[PDB]
Amino acid sequence: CPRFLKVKNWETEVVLTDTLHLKSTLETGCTEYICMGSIMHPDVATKDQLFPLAKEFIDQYYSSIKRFGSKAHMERLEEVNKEIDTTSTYQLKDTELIYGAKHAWRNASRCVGRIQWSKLQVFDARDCTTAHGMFNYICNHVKYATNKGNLRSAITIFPQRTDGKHDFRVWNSQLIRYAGYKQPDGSTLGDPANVQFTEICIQQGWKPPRGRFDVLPLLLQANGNDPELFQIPPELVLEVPIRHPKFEWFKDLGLKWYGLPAVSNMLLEIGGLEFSACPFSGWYMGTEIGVRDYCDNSRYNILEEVAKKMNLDMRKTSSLWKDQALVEINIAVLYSFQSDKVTIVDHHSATESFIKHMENEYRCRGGCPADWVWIVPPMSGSITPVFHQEMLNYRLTPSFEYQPDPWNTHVWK
Amino acid sequence: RFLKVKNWETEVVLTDTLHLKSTLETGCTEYICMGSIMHPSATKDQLFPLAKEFIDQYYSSIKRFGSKAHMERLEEVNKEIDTTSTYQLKDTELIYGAKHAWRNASRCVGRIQWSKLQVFDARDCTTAHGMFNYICNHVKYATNKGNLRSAITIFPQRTDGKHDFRVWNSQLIRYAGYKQPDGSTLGDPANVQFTEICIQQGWKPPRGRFDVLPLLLQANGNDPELFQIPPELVLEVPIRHPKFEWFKDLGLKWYGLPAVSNMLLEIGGLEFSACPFSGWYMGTEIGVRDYCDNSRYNILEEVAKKMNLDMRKTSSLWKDQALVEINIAVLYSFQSDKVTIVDHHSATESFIKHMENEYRCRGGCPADWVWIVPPMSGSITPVFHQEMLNYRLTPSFEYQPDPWNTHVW
Ligand code: HEM
Ligand code: HEM
Ligand SMILES: CNCc1cc(C#N)cc(OCc2ccc3c(C)cc(N)nc3c2)c1
Ligand SMILES: CNCc1cc(C#N)cc(OCc2ccc3c(C)cc(N)nc3c2)c1
Ligand SMILES: CNCc1cc(C#N)cc(OCc2ccc3c(C)cc(N)nc3c2)c1
Ligand SMILES: C[C@H](O)[C@H](O)[C@H]1CNc2nc(N)[nH]c(=O)c2N1
Ligand SMILES: C[C@H](O)[C@H](O)[C@H]1CNc2nc(N)[nH]c(=O)c2N1
Ligand SMILES: [Zn+2]
Repeated sequence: CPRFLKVKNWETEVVLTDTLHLKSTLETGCTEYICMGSIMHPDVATKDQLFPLAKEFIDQYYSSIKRFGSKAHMERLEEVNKEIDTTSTYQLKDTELIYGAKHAWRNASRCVGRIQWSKLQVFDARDCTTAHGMFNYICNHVKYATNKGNLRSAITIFPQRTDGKHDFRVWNSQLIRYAGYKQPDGSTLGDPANVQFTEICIQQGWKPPRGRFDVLPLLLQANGNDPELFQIPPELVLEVPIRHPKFEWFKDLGLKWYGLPAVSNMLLEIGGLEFSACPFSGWYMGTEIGVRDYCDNSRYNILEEVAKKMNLDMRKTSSLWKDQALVEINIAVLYSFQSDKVTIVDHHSATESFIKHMENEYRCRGGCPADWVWIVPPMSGSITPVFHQEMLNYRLTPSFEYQPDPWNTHVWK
Repeated sequence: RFLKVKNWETEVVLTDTLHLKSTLETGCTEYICMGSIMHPSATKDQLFPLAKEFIDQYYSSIKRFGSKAHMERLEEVNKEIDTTSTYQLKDTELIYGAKHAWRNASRCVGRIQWSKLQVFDARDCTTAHGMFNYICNHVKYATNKGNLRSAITIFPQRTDGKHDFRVWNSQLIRYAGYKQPDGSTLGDPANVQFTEICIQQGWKPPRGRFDVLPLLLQANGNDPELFQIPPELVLEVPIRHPKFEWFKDLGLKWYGLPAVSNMLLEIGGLEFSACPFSGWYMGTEIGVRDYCDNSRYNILEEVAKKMNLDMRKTSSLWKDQALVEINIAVLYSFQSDKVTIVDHHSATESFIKHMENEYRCRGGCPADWVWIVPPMSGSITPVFHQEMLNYRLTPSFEYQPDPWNTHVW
């Protein structure tokens, strides 16, 4: 593995040199003979597995605070060791928890928003014991992060995994999302992405309003127990109705979206410890709602209706009526959020910020893992600076990881 | 092992076995993915095994693997390598090899067409004049009055490296670009360096916005010579818009025939350093990349002004709006002039169909997502949600260094 790897930006001719990749921990899935960079994803750690994972992390932490090789570093290593020796696990100090969380985000190769990585409110919920307790923590998270539209990024971290049979999980994939319902005629009402989860909620007791934008209940599992239902107080759920600055008819589609993107099904991995419930949130890039959430065929799929109202020729694809429609929808989204003073970033701004962030990281850190397939926005790719930017992808730790859906593993009590 | 790729829109799962035949490197490792790097990473001793592998698959493709003819061919090639340090492809092999180079081009969304490829054998060429004759014939055949037909012209293979045939142009047809004293760029900024080389070599530039470059042709390692393609062979399309009558006043145009002339074709260990190949355009190639790149024509501003868009904030999406109109214009103009062109929706759709065909009849299809996904409206095309496996099969087209960094005059 070569000490230096060069990436080039093909628009600016800027060449950057990556050394950070030498700290790569896990595999990517790619080999010498195959690249899997477009694959979406390519009981517990034993004592002997745990030791070097923890030491690697503790060393990295003390190196970060410029106390590497210090008495404090050496003592902490010893304390972590004895703890793993007598309990087969260990507890992170608060400082270490906060550092690990920030760094999992800093290391998230698919995240274009990482320039903000060091500004992350970390909520320590490691004392939580019940789903009601989880509910309380999540509400406080939602309220803090929402901040009346002036969104602040944040993460709440619940107790780490122990034996694997006492996991804490948020069964929701996001804290806030809209229900989808399959109708007997095969049609779908609400968000088609959410049909299975909605179905689980209904089975667990949830009475669905059966509308187009029903906010789902939280489905919360504590200490390996059966998950429990809770309704988020509506006044904590900031929403933005979607209208257009030129098209007066746009509001008549009755679209709206929630302001707070809060992903809740991922696993936070720090120094070998596994945090199976660690909901984190930031603010939206417009395209996430306007291209994917609205215009994906497997989603709300409104390109057609907008095109109709725009009186476009929808007979030939080469009229580009879809492309035209896609733009206007994204314009509506950005305008609607800005009008209501709810934080949102357009894809041009986000991508330019990312390029600057990447350059800075190459300078202060020796690199910045980035997944081009995910970094480039789902519309207008080549007119954003990341399109022409060569990137290196690799997995650093701490990191956020996928985990199986809990209904597939849970032992019902 | 066997690998699965999933389409997340249709849930279709395909199984790849073809990658097990891959012999070349991708540039990645278990620890580092280089999928977005543009270019990552003979002798008798190495030559025969490469030749064998190819001859083997050729005879395999015609259901005659291990035939007397197969064995005879292997023996013939061996002796030919012994007594001359190289070997020559049969016409059949040449045609098979070229089609398969296209077939294996992971970055090409147009590969549904791979077996319709007119192969011009130019291996008897000895001079720049010969090359020019061949290239004019290629262009006239491929253009076909607007009904474009894919073609490749293959010049003699490399011998010792000192006698290479090279087409110095990156494409057969391109517009020049000129560095203006006031710092800017007239014409096409992609071609500033090449243009200067042509000027330095005797070319008299008209200094317009759309000057067709001369061919700069190198034969048998000698210095390159200049030729002007007869204009009646160069099909062009004036760009206008079906709604915006002002669009034609921008005075934009483009050439009908995309013909890449700077890559290397490799077959059975042999290297063809001059092998211009051509197809027809996907609209975005012109309308997004050629016109709207910052390091290219960069006319987004101009079009956005004429649309009376607010260009003060990026969040107005004025660039995106202008981008779609430019691409509508490109498609409309070509279609109106009955010049073959494909939109990115139609193209990506066809590619999905092609992948299904390849998985069925070949056990897979190497594909580079980073390149297959179009440079606009990504996720509203079916390829965006389609998992792809990228791997390198041979025969293949490869990058090679620009000749003005290797040549001694
Ligand atoms: C502050 C504003 C933020 C913006 C604008 C932003 C933007 C994005 C976008 C556009 C994506 C791709 C989303 C998709 O296509 O599904 C993404 C992915 C991701 N983000 Fe960020 N994000 C932000 C905050 C955060 C925070 C606070 C964290 C963690 C602490 C985070 C971690 C991640 C991770 C782990 C992924 C990849 C998930 C996967 O592999 O599926 N982001 N982000
Ligand atoms: C017939 C219609 C064709 C269409 C619509 C088409 C389309 C495309 C497009 C859009 C690209 C991406 C290029 C870029 O954005 O820079 C590409 C790449 C490529 N095409 Fe095709 N193509 C066609 C025919 C052909 C033919 C006839 C050949 C060769 C015999 C070919 C070989 C290649 C190769 C080797 C690349 C990638 C070059 C690289 O690795 O940089 N294509 N094609
Ligand atoms: C003795 N210190 C001065 C020194 C001299 C020379 C010389 N001449 C080369 C040096 O490289 C150090 C180094 C360290 C790590 C490396 C890794 C992980 C990978 C890799 N491919 N190369 C590496 C090279 C250092
Ligand atoms: C379902 N699509 C694949 C997918 C799967 C999983 C999993 N498991 C998680 C995914 O998270 C993307 C993400 C995560 C956090 C984000 C934050 C904080 C802000 C923001 N604007 N966008 C974000 C996007 C996406
Ligand atoms: C400059 N950008 C990277 C780049 C480098 C090189 C090299 N060396 C060649 C490139 O050609 C891509 C290509 C090749 C053939 C094509 C054909 C036949 C048809 C078509 N519609 N599009 C095509 C696009 C692009
Ligand atoms: C950095 C990146 O790999 C580079 O800009 C690539 C990305 N995808 C592309 N895709 C196509 N079709 N053509 C290109 O030139 C590029 N450029
Ligand atoms: C098949 C492909 O990897 C998949 O659809 C990816 C492509 N790139 C993406 N990029 C982002 N930001 N989000 C996504 O969901 C996807 N989906
Ligand atoms: Zn890879």
